[PDB]
Amino acid sequence: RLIVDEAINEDNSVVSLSQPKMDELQLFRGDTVLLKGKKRREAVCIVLSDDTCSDEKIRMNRVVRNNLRVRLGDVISIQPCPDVKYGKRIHVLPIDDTVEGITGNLFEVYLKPYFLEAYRPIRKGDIFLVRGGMRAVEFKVVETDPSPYCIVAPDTVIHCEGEPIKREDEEESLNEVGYDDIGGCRKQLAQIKEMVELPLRHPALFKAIGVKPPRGILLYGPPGTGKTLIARAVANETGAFFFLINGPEIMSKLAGESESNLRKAFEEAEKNAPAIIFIDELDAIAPKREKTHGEVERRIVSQLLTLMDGLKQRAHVIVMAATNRPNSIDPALRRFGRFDREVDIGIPDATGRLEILQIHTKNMKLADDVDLEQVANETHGHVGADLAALCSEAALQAIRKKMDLIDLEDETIDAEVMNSLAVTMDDFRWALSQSNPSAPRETVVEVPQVTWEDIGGLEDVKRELQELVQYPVEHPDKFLKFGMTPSKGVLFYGPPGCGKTLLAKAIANECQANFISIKGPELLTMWFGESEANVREIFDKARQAAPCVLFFDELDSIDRVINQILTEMDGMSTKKNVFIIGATNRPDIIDPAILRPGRLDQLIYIPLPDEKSRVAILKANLRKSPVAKDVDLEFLAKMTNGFSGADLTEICQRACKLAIRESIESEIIRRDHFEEAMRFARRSVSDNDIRKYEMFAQTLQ
Amino acid sequence: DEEESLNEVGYDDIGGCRKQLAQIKEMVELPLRHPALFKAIGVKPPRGILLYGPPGTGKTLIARAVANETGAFFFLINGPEIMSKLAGESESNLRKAFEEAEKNAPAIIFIDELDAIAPKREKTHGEVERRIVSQLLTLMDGLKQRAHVIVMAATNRPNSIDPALRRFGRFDREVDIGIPDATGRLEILQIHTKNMKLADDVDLEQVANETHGHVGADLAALCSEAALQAIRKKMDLIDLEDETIDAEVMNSLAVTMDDFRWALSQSNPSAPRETVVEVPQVTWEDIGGLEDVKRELQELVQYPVEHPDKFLKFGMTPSKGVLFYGPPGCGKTLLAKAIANECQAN
Ligand SMILES: Nc1ncnc2c1ncn2[C@@H]1O[C@H](COP(=O)(O)OP(=O)(O)O)[C@@H](O)[C@H]1O
Ligand SMILES: Nc1ncnc2c1ncn2[C@@H]1O[C@H](COP(=O)(O)OP(=O)(O)O)[C@@H](O)[C@H]1O
Repeated sequence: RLIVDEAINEDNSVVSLSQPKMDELQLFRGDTVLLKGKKRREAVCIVLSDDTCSDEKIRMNRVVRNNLRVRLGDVISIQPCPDVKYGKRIHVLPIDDTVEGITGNLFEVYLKPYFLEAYRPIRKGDIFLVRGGMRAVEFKVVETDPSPYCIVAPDTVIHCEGEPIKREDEEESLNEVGYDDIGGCRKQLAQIKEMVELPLRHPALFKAIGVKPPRGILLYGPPGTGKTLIARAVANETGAFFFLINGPEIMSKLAGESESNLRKAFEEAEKNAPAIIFIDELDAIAPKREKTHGEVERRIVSQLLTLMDGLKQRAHVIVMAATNRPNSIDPALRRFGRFDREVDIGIPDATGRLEILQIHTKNMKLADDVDLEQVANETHGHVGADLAALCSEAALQAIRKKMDLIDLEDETIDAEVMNSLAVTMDDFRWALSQSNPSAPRETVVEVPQVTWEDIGGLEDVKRELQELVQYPVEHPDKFLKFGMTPSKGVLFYGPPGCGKTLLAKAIANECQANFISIKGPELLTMWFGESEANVREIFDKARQAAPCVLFFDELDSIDRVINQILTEMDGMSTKKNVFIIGATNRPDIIDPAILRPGRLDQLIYIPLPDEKSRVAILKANLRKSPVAKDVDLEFLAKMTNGFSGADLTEICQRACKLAIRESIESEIIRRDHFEEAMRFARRSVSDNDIRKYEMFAQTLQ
Repeated sequence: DEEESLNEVGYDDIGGCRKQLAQIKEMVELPLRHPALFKAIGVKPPRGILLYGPPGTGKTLIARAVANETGAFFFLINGPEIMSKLAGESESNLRKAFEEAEKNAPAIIFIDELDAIAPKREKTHGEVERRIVSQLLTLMDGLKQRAHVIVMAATNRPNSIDPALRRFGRFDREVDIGIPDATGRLEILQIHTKNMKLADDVDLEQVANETHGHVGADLAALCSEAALQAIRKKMDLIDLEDETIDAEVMNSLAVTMDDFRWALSQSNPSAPRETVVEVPQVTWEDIGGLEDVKRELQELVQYPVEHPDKFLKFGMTPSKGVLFYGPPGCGKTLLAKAIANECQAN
């Protein structure tokens, strides 16, 4: 009686649970349980343990729900290992269309790396796959004769007789995309699953409910974000039929039968309830422009938005919506009932780029020379499709220097050569050496990681900042119980380049919320273009990125864009626990009419860092570039009167560059470079404006 | 009836793209020259390529050369004769122009002048250009990961190319044919003039120099009306026009330098004046002085591009923007030539 969730570990034969489930039916750490399935299907799976598992919510990969032909959330009774014996005389016959003209019987190439000596058990006639060698192949069990569950021994017969047999079609392959395949976006994909599975997993419960149906969700944002595979993956989860209704073949046909194309595209599967439809790139099919100087696109999108209402409170049609940018979509299309609610997939982050690079490389059989961490760092501002392209032609470069230089080209493939082949680090460098930044440089949402000064500011800036940015997220009602709302916004002002931008990143890292980094000039360049709809769009996608904080700087550089900021900030989503923080250096050229309470009005001064704070930011700086063992951190700050964080980064950048400069200059360490770092000529410090900053400080007093 | 064979062409007939020719060969030879190897490839294929740039750069010859190199079937789907039809059968023309070579795997298709057929503008009134770009977008995706057909796309300037046509997956990584330089112009005139038998008094190298910023089609026109200036002085003055065409007396005639100057009297600026990308020919010893700035720039252009493991020894991004401020005209632009030429940078 355990309920299926999704686990982190890729491997089969893994039960990951919390300890009451293993003490409740005398299970141990090293053991095997039987998996009860529908139509008396059985699967074998070895117990492990973990900590991040909801204890009643058992969590695995796709292989056990492909074995039992079950879905996410079913009930499974548990039978331990001593039902069956050791077993021998095994032989594997795989699927024919998994391979494609492949060399040999492949069990000597694949089944011997399958033996990780953990003795993974095998049910008779079950389904399991081993990845590796540039392409995944599933291994059906056909010609084994043990006792009908077989724990695999190294003494058992690696037998290479059988041909790969024809696929039997009650089961759908794991080459079709799954949830763990789309794992790089370990984020709000989980909650959109959590708000779409209910008519899917509970069809009759939604048949007998009077809930006005959630009948459509938008996945806008950057292209190449797997949205087609998002729909395919949720269809492969819940078993609903998927039909991809793409825009250009709809608009390609002549007038009249394009409507009939929409008719078959709607009710080819309304009788196949539940089912999923998908009308991706809605900018190409549904804009609201006079650029579309015609009427066939209007006749397409009209009655599309009203015969998506073919669910007459007894059907189970559901639509995923995908497009580039939501502002170009028609708003009467976006009107409620016709279309209700919105979410963004957005761009992946570098931390998510780590596991998208991990889970894309399950087949290519990487070597041990690479580390995969430094690969994901420089590719900030790239879509995961571009990373898939990157590792794709990395594999193509790796198979390009081999297999024809050796002149192994023939009509038959050589599986052993490409299985012995592996991708390596300079292959990834060569992949980086092509035109990968075609995914452009837009705004980015990211989970922060800087934590050197995550608890607030310097002195009582800490004690106001930490309460302002994480005491609402556990104590909302305590503020109303003692009288009034939390604050709306706080002001950052003082000397520039002191790490205040990184300080807001550490603030967002402390409260475990997202970070918004909008800067001055990219809003200033579209101030001429008059695209403030994009500005409130990025504000709203920050607002639906709850929890988060919105950090903006150089607000004095704009006064119209600031005026639409003051218009949009009236609907303050404090119950969403998002926050607005504003930064500047010159506080007087901006108007004083934005300083009233209930708005951006709290005016704590951000000081220039002290000598002990200079030692602290030096300690933050030396984590990226290591320091000499002979370092006196007060000696580096003994001549600093107003040296900001930018000045110290300017010192360390040029000192490390001079060290790396003279490290190569010998014919073919850094204490002397620290010595010339504090013993150089210039000490260009803007100390004239700290008097003006204190004039403003005691103007506020 | 049969004309001169388009298949029997030299593979070195293009010479003006020998900075990009190597990697376009290196990106196309795997599905083409290795088809039985490529049907076993589980990596997602190269499915798109885009060649923009200046017009008239032999992209037809590029597609013909790579097709005749790999021996695949070649078809050229040209835009005007497929947009000349009425709606409906022009769509069927596009469908049959996609599917005649699906049975001829592996193959190449050439759908040049995409600017004429797939624009990005609000001026696109009507439905016919929408119905042409649509199902082109989806019938390229009709490859079922077993066919080996592949798009070859030629255009001019990819801003006017539609961004949904420029969709990732719909198009892959893209390259530029660029413009040939004068050093490249030397071998393209060397390979073009194998038929005219130029006189030896010229040196054919300084001829390549003053035609900087020109296309090789204009080079072909330059040698063409140079040859006509060479042969205009005979074949009717002395009247060598016999009952046949006296090919021997005109093949005996040679083109020479004043014919090249008279061909230079025509519209050489009909080439589009475009910004040139090229590894320079002015080197480091051509500029002397300001030695502190010299080794500062020298390390700045050598060690970020050739020793990045030293920069990542600490772990540190190298600097990116250096500044030149001082008196104008001293050679700040001139030292850029040397500092790009020494470290083999474009
Ligand atoms: N979060 C993610 N996890 C895994 N793969 C991803 C992710 N985001 C994007 N991809 C990859 O990007 C590609 C998107 O292909 P494409 O059809 O062009 O875009 P979309 O499916 O978004 O319309 C897919 O092949 C998918 O593997
Ligand atoms: N860089 C170059 N090197 C050699 N020949 C060139 C070059 N650029 C242009 N040409 C010549 O110009 C002609 C271009 O003709 P064509 O391919 O029909 O037009 P387009 O290049 O617009 O497709 C070719 O015959 C080719 O010989």
